[PDB]
Amino acid sequence: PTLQRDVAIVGAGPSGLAAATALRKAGLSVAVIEARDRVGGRTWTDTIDGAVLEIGGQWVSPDQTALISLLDELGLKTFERYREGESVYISSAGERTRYTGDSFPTNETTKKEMDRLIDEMDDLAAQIGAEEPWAHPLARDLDTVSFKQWLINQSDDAEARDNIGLFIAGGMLTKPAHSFSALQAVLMAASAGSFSHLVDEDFILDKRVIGGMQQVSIRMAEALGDDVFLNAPVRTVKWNESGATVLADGDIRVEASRVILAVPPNLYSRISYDPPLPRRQHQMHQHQSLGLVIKVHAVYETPFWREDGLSGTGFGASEVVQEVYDNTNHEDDRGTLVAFVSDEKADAMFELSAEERKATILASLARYLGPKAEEPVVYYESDWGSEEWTRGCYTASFDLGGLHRYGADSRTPVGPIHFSCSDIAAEGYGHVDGAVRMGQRTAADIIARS
Ligand SMILES: Cc1cc2nc3c(=O)[nH]c(=O)nc-3n(C[C@H](O)[C@H](O)[C@H](O)COP(=O)(O)OP(=O)(O)OC[C@H]3O[C@@H](n4cnc5c(N)ncnc54)[C@H](O)[C@@H]3O)c2cc1C
Repeated sequence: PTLQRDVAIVGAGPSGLAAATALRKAGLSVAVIEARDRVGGRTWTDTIDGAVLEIGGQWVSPDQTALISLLDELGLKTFERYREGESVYISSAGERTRYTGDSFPTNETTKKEMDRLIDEMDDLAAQIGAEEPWAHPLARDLDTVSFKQWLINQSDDAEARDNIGLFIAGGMLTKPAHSFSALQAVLMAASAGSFSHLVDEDFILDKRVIGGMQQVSIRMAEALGDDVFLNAPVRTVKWNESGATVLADGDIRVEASRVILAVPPNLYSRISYDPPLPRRQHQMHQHQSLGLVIKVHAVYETPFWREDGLSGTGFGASEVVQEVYDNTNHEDDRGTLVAFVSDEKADAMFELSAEERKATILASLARYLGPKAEEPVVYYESDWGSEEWTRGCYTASFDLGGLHRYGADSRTPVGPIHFSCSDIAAEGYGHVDGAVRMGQRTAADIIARS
């Protein structure tokens, strides 16, 4: 059918829904048009082989105040990731060492170099900020050198560089360090409130939502009722000065004063725009791309590692699995691990059979926490790259040199067309907290003009 609303919202991930929520609060009418048969986009709770698993985004850090606010406003509660006992570090040389502490048990040299790099990243993020990295006088220099090359420029120590890289590269951008810029690294750190925050997993991986993160979008959408349309990919946006018409599958047609495109940048061109967007959007959008990470879930009879006095945390820059954490659900007696294979290493695992990939990842888990890890009861791999309405994970980021060249244009509305996703956020960049922020900023920006 066909309908009028003040704002048409394309995509019902946490960013779009957040916008829809805030717009309704201000007495403005919305239609949220979603491609999938569900809401929540890159967040998604589902039962696989009888195990409740968080396929997408799931964690909540203390600096994520927009989201903490929304959580409390929607009546959802949180809980700590388990953290008692020792973490496991696996060196460049493949040596596994248990440790407690805020810093990795490397030799002194690497330890000092790490600390110098953490401080140096903290200072650059404090000076540069997550709001407009591109506008800082240091932006050009920082954004035309890869994070790889920058680290080489700063430190002679292979292992320290690799370990710093782990936190940004496989940690947040899920692209290799040779493919994004020092500026982009800085911007990541600023968005979490600092690099030290990215380093301490007790911070960035603090808490989860009882009921899973998808509940955040499900609740916002339940409150929107018939104004949320599922199974409706948006194909065309006709627009002008006064407003737009959004066409979607199942003969849907929304006429509105403003549009929010609440989809990750790499999918903007999935929609035909009549007339075509300006040259600048045409170019900038090509330079944006998602990372790749396999998010691995293994479920065990008990959380077995806790008996050996381990926390379930592992870090290993040179391992096929780079991070692992305890991801035992609230009140579950079965133990659950979450592990990550990133960028080029995810490619390599995807090049193997489903069966040979699982053996290889499980062997890696085994090198962290012992051979009981090769005996899971449920095993599952997240696969956002295969999904036509995502195409990777966790976030889209500019190619090398893209951020300073295009950054300032990335949120600018084009006539009635607005843009909101976590991939272009300031604080919370790439995280649910970002999606929520961008949605709310988009709504406010729309309110102020109307
Ligand atoms: C494996 C993985 C792990 C993650 N880990 C963390 C974490 O633990 N902590 C954290 O906070 N976040 C993390 N993230 C990232 C986080 O999930 C996202 O950044 C956040 O969900 C962004 O949401 P969004 O609203 O901006 O976009 P999305 O969630 O992608 O929403 C976009 C929506 O748009 C829809 N859509 C796209 N095109 C169209 C179209 N043409 N027509 C109609 N609908 C369309 C899609 O179907 C989707 O529902 C994780 C993400 C992944 C993938």
